[PDB]
Amino acid sequence: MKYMITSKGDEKSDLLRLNMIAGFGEYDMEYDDVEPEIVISIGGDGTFLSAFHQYEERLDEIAFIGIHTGFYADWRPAEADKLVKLLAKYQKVSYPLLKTTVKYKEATYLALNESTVKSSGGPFVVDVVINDIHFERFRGDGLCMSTPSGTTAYNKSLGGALMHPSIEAMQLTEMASINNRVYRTIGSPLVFPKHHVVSLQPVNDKDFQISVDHLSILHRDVQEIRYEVSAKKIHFARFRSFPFWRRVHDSFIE
Amino acid sequence: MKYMITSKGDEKSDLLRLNMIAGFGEYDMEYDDVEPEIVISIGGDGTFLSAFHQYEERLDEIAFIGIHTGFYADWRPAEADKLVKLLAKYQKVSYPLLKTTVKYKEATYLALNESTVKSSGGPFVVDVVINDIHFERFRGDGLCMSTPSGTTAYNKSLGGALMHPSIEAMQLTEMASINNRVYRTIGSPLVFPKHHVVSLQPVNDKDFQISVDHLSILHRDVQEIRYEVSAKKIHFARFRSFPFWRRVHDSFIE
Amino acid sequence: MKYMITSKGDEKSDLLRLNMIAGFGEYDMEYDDVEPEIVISIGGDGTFLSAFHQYEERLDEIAFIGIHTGFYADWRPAEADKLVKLLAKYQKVSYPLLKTTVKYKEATYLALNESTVKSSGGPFVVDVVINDIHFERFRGDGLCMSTPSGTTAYNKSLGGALMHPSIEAMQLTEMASINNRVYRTIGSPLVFPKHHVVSLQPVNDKDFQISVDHLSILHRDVQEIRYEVSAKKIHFARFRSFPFWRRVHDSFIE
Amino acid sequence: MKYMITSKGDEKSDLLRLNMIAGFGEYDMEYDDVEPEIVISIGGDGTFLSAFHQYEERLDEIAFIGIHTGFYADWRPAEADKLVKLLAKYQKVSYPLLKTTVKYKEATYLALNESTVKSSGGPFVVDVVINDIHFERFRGDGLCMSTPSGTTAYNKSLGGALMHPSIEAMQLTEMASINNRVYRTIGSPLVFPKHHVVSLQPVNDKDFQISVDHLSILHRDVQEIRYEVSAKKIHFARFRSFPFWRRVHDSFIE
Ligand SMILES: Nc1ncnc2c1ncn2[C@@H]1O[C@H](COCC#Cc2nc3c(N)ncnc3n2[C@@H]2O[C@H](CNC(=O)c3ccccc3C(=O)O)[C@@H](O)[C@H]2O)[C@@H](O)[C@H]1O
Ligand SMILES: Nc1ncnc2c1ncn2[C@@H]1O[C@H](COCC#Cc2nc3c(N)ncnc3n2[C@@H]2O[C@H](CNC(=O)c3ccccc3C(=O)O)[C@@H](O)[C@H]2O)[C@@H](O)[C@H]1O
Ligand SMILES: Nc1ncnc2c1ncn2[C@@H]1O[C@H](COCC#Cc2nc3c(N)ncnc3n2[C@@H]2O[C@H](CNC(=O)c3ccccc3C(=O)O)[C@@H](O)[C@H]2O)[C@@H](O)[C@H]1O
Ligand SMILES: Nc1ncnc2c1ncn2[C@@H]1O[C@H](COCC#Cc2nc3c(N)ncnc3n2[C@@H]2O[C@H](CNC(=O)c3ccccc3C(=O)O)[C@@H](O)[C@H]2O)[C@@H](O)[C@H]1O
Repeated sequence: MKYMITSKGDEKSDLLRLNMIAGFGEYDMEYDDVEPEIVISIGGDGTFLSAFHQYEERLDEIAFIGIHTGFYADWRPAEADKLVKLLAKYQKVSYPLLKTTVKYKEATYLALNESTVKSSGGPFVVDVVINDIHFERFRGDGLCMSTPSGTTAYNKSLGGALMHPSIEAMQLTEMASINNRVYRTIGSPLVFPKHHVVSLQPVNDKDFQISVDHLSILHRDVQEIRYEVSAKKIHFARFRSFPFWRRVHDSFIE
Repeated sequence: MKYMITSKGDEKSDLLRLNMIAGFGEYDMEYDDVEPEIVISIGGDGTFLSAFHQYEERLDEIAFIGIHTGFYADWRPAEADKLVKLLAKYQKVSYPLLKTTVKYKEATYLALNESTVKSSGGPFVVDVVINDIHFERFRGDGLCMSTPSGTTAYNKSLGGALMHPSIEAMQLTEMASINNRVYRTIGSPLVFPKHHVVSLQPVNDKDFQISVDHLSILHRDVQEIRYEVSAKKIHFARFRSFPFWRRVHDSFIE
Repeated sequence: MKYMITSKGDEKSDLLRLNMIAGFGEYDMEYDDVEPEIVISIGGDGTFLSAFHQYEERLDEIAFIGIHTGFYADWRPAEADKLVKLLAKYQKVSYPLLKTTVKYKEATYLALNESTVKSSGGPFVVDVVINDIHFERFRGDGLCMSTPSGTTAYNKSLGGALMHPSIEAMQLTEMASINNRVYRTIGSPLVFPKHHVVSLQPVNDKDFQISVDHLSILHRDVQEIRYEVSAKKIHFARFRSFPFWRRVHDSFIE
Repeated sequence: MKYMITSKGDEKSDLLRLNMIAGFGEYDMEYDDVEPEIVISIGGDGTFLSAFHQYEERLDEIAFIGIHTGFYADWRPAEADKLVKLLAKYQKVSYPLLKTTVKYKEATYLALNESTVKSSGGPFVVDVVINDIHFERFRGDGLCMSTPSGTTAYNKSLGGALMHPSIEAMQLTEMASINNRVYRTIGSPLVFPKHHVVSLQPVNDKDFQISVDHLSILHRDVQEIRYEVSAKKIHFARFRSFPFWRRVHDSFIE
């Protein structure tokens, strides 16, 4: 098949990439970083994140594989040759994604971990509207909308719940909300199903720091930020069983 | 249709029940508390909880309606006559339920809010096993497994996330877990999809205080406590739009 | 000096106790468990807790030393002989204590870690009164009032802050408080200085499960539970520097 | 006495200021905003914060009074005339302050609420050193060191404990710390007594966003940030009893 390999950039990842390419040359495998059918990421979760966004316009035609030299990298470097033979002769598991829409022309972004909004300096104030219904006025440091696979990332440090990636949903968590006689927020994290639209609408300041996974851009003259579960999904190539809860156990428990 | 009405027991609920029965007598409505097709609960969430368990063996043939004199009671007392006329001439919305299985003969319970486990005196210690995989050893005050509609109840006070009832899932939260050099738990709440089985297995003490909604019984010589999303669902009769997030807003925000 | 040694009860602690007694026989040391001036605890924090309560009526005349075979046990077993020689030929550091007063005859208890109140079955409801001022009505699972040295124990798992033992204060934390349209608590932990009196007063149910360190007794017909920083302090014998924050680091960080 | 009045700037505060000045003209009161002995702040907590920093070099010779048109403003506007007569013919209560020292020439700042450190873009990473002892390596969004009176502000939203202002201490809370297999922080808030020095030392990035109450400046080429309880205190003029816990009750409970 058409494949490609991205590298973290250090010595260990660059050379593991060159050796896997050599082993692929002994099979009917064709290296192509323009229309690959397999995208292999060698490095960390940040490296895998970059590979996903590099090919986010052909997600429905690509299967991702991660090698940590990680959550999205569930393959050890010493198992590379077995991964070569396994890939040459698999099942695809799909994780949900988050669609972020920023209105001012409209701009849309796709997220594998989460998308967060913070102030451009000063207090962060937005009205939270759930399906055209005003739910709360948030005043604090920011908000974070996470995918299921992203719940073990930023969402976890903010007190969010960890949810299995088979659940097509998104989770919204708060960043240091003020709560007194005049300001009131739900405080608890919120989990939204598909087709539920969460709209963040500015009150006074219209400039916000908007992040999508590892990217963070200052957005000027913002009118609306819409969050919803994307119809697009990321596809993983799975050769062996590695349950999500076991991956959670190995990363945080023991 | 065959209907029945349960009452909180105070003067306001008992008399609202008698007046609704009188109005039902002016239509083709038959009072029957043995095989009712409509169960009307008048009181609070605890009153509705008792009505659900009173007819938990005929859930697939009953539509519940709540009147608060509440979360499950989404009808004001002054709207009773309109509810009578509306019911006489609706759509059914279904919420997921939690199945609790206690092994020692096996005992099974059905939950609308949550099921919790605490110690029978002393430290509460159980091994948490997710799909036959040992995830953690919990040592603390207890654990709480909540339905989606139950996430705004006990689950919320324990730091759990609020999730929409259209998501067929269950959420597990901790009660004062100890975490030091020797004891380690995930800390974050966990959200499980259907067909995922969470098994709590004792370590030394085998007596536990097990709750199912408002009931709490001491269980002796416990070998296993299994949690899973039930295949059974509770059915509500809906006459007007009242979104779950608006019900959340009115109960906690304003 | 007059000394005594208490043991955890296992083989390792019983024999380390007998060997230290033998080494003490080579100095001007007199074993006496009635009027000891040095109390050596060999085991864990629970063992040290029992030694403190065993001699809580002569605290101002006793210096405690802990050996973990721990927080209050800051001596390794292999350093026992050096501890014998050091003790034979020190500085005393003092930690604050918590006074608990239960009115119904009045009963008073002294705490090194904390004192907690829970319900005797059903919801736990008390009015919280701070210096004769009604601060809140607590409805939930319980409350915990911790000493400074106790903040790394139960208080920590409840979300309480860790505070240095040189601060003469007490910290109150919540256990799963309900907060909605009708019930409201502060949520945050509260730190009280000396001479501040925190009074918990029942509303309807008068039976409570009251704990003091490792002891837990059901108290019937309770009228008031008063918390205040005790004028009595526990005295430690210190031979080397071991800062509290380093003890915190070694127990939770690395 | 020599007095001065600062105003929020809106119509209600500007005119209440002019009327109080007129009433002061009927007594032996001299307006002086260079060497005032009484500083009256009319507005909100942010207005009072500006008055404190306006005269932070003569704190030991000034008594502050707050009027909310608040926590530091504990006087209603309708009680202004009584405040004029009361002031003409009081007791001083003192609150502790936080000293922040930034090394690169050395720069020192005084805080009434708190001082926070965040990254200049990217991850915030500092080593936390308590009394020349490495306690942890913090990686996350930031850290917050609060005074006692500041614990009800930013510290509260970050999960910090509320402590009485008579306790000469400072409290450190985390902002979204990452905790996994490689990163580990204490998580709990830390309360430090006087003479304890908390040093934050950079790891790689040396630019930080440092805040002191309402001011926030980007600091370049930072080598150390030292936190300690200041020897300086702010002095309030008190005419009637208004306990701190009652002020907490009125602001968050009812
Ligand atoms: N305050 C916060 N606390 C926790 N996480 C935060 C966060 N602020 C952003 N993030 C996160 O940063 C990610 C970008 O990096 C790649 C990744 C990944 C990543 N995905 C996951 C995942 N699905 N599940 C579990 N771990 C993950 N990781 C692990 O995240 C760590 C990487 N991050 C940081 O160390 C980091 C921490 C704090 C601040 C900045 C960074 C930073 O580097 O930017 C690595 O160990 C990865 O293996 C963003 O997507 C935010 O989720
Ligand atoms: N520590 C805890 N903190 C918060 N909740 C706790 C909890 N311990 C159990 N629960 C809960 O008690 C429920 C039994 O009661 C009927 C109900 C209901 C109920 N359902 C819901 C719901 N789906 N969503 C939102 N609110 C709900 N409510 C509201 O819950 C309040 C009732 N409870 C208590 O006041 C209460 C609080 C503390 C302790 C005991 C009780 C008690 O009464 O037993 C009422 O306002 C209801 O309207 C159990 O199912 C546990 O969920
Ligand atoms: N839900 C809770 N979560 C955390 N702690 C809780 C707690 N419920 C009570 N406690 C606590 O139990 C203590 C009685 O035990 C001796 C001690 C001690 C003890 N002091 C301290 C301390 N100053 N600083 C740091 N660690 C300490 N320890 C360490 O506490 C662990 C002992 N406890 C348990 O394992 C335990 C955990 C959960 C439930 C029950 C027990 C139990 O055994 O009763 C051991 O590792 C000790 O070294 C009570 O004083 C409550 O503070
Ligand atoms: N994420 C956070 N969550 C909570 N607080 C935060 C915070 N980030 C900074 N702060 C805080 O902002 C303060 C500057 O403002 C004057 C004051 C004061 C102030 N002192 C206190 C106090 N001792 N006790 C109780 N309330 C206080 N207040 C009340 O704080 C509210 C003012 N603040 C904001 O609304 C605000 C909220 C979020 C974000 C920005 C702002 C902002 O305006 O900058 C007003 O109601 C005041 O009455 C800084 O000192 C940070 O403590």
